[PDB]
Amino acid sequence: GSELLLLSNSTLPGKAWLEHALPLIANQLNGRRSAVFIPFAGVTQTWDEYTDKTAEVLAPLGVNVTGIHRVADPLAAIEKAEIIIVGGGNTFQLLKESRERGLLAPMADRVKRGALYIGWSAGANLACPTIRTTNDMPIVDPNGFDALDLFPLQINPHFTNALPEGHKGETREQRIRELLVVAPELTVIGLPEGNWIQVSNGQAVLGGPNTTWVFKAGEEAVALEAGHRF
Amino acid sequence: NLYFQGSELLLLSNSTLPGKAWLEHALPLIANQLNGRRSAVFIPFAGVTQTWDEYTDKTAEVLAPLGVNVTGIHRVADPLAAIEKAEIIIVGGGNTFQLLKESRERGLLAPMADRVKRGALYIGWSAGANLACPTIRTTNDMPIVDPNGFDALDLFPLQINPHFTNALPEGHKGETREQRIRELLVVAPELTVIGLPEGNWIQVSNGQAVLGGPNTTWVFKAGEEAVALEAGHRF
Repeated sequence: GSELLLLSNSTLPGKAWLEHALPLIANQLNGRRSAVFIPFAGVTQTWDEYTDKTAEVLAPLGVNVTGIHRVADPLAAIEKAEIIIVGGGNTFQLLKESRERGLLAPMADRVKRGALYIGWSAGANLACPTIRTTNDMPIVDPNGFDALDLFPLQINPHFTNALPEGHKGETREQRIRELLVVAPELTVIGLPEGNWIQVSNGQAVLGGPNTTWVFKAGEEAVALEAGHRF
Repeated sequence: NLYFQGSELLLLSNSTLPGKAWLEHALPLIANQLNGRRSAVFIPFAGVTQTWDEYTDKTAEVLAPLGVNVTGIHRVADPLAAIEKAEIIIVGGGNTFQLLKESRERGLLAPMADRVKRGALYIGWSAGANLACPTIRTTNDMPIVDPNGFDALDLFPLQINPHFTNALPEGHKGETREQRIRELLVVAPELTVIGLPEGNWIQVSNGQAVLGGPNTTWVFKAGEEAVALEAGHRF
């Protein structure tokens, strides 16, 4: 019963920031206009800059964006929001700030009660039960890896198994397989750049032109393509 | 500009050079730093996909020709007494989060740090190099378990980013390594991050932390362009 748009990344090569997300958002808004933006993953730009940028790209869709860090009452802003938008950046800082401010549970409940959730990269991580499949660096301790638990599977965004020539460090699949040792019940979706999962009207729909990979404990990786229903 | 470092550390970026055997490039470094030491305790907890017995036996086998006797801390009767009596503490690669989680849960983190401060040789590669730093905030590993705190052994005062490379797959739009490091420098602007490439190491001996290995090392500090360093540099 939830409405989610989970993008692997913000920008296709040669396209504008979030350009490819606009028609997917447009199709899912279903009349919604009031959005709260969660900027906390952003580290190297200010949250005001991040919010203005998000407001700018969504304005032609009719969406009104409010940055949650600039309202007096963030709980009431989330409560009245029709759309919750969670930007990319560092996943640990995103989760840490969301938990410290007491926003994690209100965000999840607002989405469960009907609000549209849009997240890309780090914001796709946050929608999963935990952030255990992020690729980000642990620059801050989020005091727990549990996240919004809006999508039941673990998404690994920016998925690629390519490595630089001669690299001897862990491959992406090797890192995921280690997670499957410690948490053997999990399904990990290797969601490549360019792809997304859109949960709407009772269906979780894989989208994007690139091959998606599913990892489960003890099973060879499974290739999926756009149109798969989870 | 580090002051005198009183610990004996060997911090390897990685275990295996291309075309070489596991730890092959480390053997002359270990041998020449042993300084008469023979008794080693191996910390296997980073290993996920191999058993800690297998990991320990592999480590014991490869170091036995150096005269080093290896026991795995997970199978000794008394892990606190084993650390106290160890001449060498060896921390293997694997998942850094699990390594730190197990070390903390078992109450070994402080005894390991204290034994090294009191004279023991510390050898770590990859995850074991991360663990020697004040925190694991510069690991490249995936957070597969929560270690209940990112503070680590604090034996080496600077942050090591092992396996350092700024190269990315064709067309990739995700964060570059330097960008991930620059974000850490926003939240912790006092830090020095050493981009330690594969093949390289940091050896702390006779009071000096000396860079080793044939590849270029890059140092990142807040608001400063990356600095290129080569073998022989003293931190």
